[PDB]
This record gives sequence, structure tokens and C-alpha cells, in this order.
Amino acid sequence: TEQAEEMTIKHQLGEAKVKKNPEKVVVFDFGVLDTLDKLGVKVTALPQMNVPKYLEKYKSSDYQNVGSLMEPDFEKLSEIKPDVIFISGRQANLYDKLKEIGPTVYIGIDTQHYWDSFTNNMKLIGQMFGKEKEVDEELANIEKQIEEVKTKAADKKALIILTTGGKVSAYGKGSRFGLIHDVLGVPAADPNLKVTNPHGQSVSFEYIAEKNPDYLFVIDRDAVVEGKPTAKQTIENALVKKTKAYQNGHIVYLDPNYWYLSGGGLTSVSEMIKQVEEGLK
Ligand SMILES: O=C(NCCCC[C@H](NC(=O)c1cccc(O)c1O)C(=O)O)c1cccc(O)c1O
Ligand SMILES: [Fe+3]
Repeated sequence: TEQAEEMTIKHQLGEAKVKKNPEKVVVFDFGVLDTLDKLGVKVTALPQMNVPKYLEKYKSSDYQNVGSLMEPDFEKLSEIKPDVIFISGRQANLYDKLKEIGPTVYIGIDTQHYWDSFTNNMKLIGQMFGKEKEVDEELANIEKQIEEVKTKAADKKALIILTTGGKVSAYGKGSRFGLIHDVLGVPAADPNLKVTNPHGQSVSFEYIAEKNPDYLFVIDRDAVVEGKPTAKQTIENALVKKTKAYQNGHIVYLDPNYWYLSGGGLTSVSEMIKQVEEGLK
């Protein structure tokens, strides 16, 4: 039977039509980038202004530079005329501008349904590039990592903090970093904390101390945004020194190259879970 040559992809921002096995692939989501890397799929262009350390090979001049995460180089994109552009939350406001240039797929994670959304995104990439087998195998491996960590979430309450500019914001269930609770089964120090903001909910140090979590997961935003680590200087303060987490050596510094700059790819999700596993074991 003669079938359509294009895929019809209903995504959070609309519908894209993309040639199966598209030639010129542009990527503004580093989770997607690591996924295409893992699968051996050839990428054409990405924003090279700020590339996660683990994806530093994508700094090569072999890839066309289409700007920064927030500031696409539209002229360059228009030269390339891509077959598909993958975007996520940072580029959501630029959807229509990108769509004029080439088929654009929003492929951010819906954090209210992290696992379903993650898996849907990865399977789509598999279908688009004929890598369904490799994706399924890799999702299988990640499930095994999840099953290992869920079995020690136990009586250990965790709070998730991001540091930037000497300030602290928090994340809980259903949030950007909700997977620690929602997928990996770690109970929340504050189960009623509802955060939908990319940069979290501003909290005081007094609030952290009162919640007194067993574990403190910390994401150093300035390490990747400014290129200067500030998390440790920021959180190592007397109110925080009260907490079980500090006292018991259960402050876990998550790698912002993975967690903040990236996320939601085969490699980033795997590595993110390994970082949680390591902190909890
Ligand atoms: O829409 C987003 N951000 C808009 C506000 C940017 C504020 C601005 N942020 C940065 O410069 C920045 C640079 C590189 C990566 C980031 O994630 C940044 O927030 C600032 O600190 O002055 C966004 C969406 C999803 C995930 C994010 O981390 C976002 O920043
Ligand atoms: Fe940001």
C-alpha cells in the first residue's frame, strides 16, 4: 500500500508535517540533541552559544550555529531551510517565527505527566528517524534505573532547590524537576508546593530550615547561565546548617548541565536518575 511520505505530528503548540527521515535537522532542545546523539541521527544545526558540557562535540563547526537558546539566528535558519526544527519551553514564544522557516515540533516535557510525555517524545523521534528499536531498548533500560531508585525512596523526604544570584527557589510535584517525586517516588518535604514557573517558587532560608528535609537536591543555575558556580556558597549558611540534610551529608548537587540546560532526552534522563541514585544510595 502506498502511504503518505510525511508524518502529521500533533504537539502542544499545534500540528507539524515532517518528512519521514528528514535531512536537515535543527535542534533547540538539548534533551532532543542528546537523544539524536544516542541514536546516531545526523544533526544540521543548534544554538552553540551555550552548549552543555556533555554535548560539547556539538560545538564543532561541523554544525551550523543558529544562535542561543532564547535568541535564534533567523537569517541562518532561513539559509538552511530545515526539514524539522525541535523546540521546547525557552522557544515557545518564537513558535510562529520558527514555523515560517521550517516544520517546527514542540517537544518539551509535560511535567504533569512526566513519564508519559517523555516516552511519547522519544517514541516520536524513533518513528521519525527509523530508530524505534533503539528508543524502546533505551526506554527499557531507563525503566530499570527507575525501578532501582523507587525501592529506596522510603522514609526520606526531599526538597528540590535551585540557586541563582544568591537566592533560592523551590520545586515540587508536577514541576520542572517534579520527576524526583513523581517518577522516582521520593516523598516531598512539602507535598502541597505547586510550582509551574520555569525558575521555581521563591522561598526563604527560614522555609527550607522549617521544612527540614532529609535530602536537599540543589541545582546550581549560575554555573550554566553565568559560568560561575554559586550553589555551595549560597546554601552553606547557618539556617540551612540546622537541617537533617546538611547535618547528615545529604545535600546532593545535581549537575546543571543535565538538569537545567538540558533534560528530557535518553541520555539526560538516564544521567539525571544516576545522579539521584548516587545521592540516595
Ligand atoms: O522562558 C524561559 N525564560 C525566559 C526568561 C529568561 C530570563 C533570563 N534567563 C537567562 O538569561 C537564561 C539563559 C540561559 C538559559 C536559561 O534557562 C536562562 O533562564 C535571565 O536570567 O535574565 C524559560 C523557559 C523554560 C526553561 C527556562 O529555564 C527558561 O528560562
Ligand atoms: Fe531559564
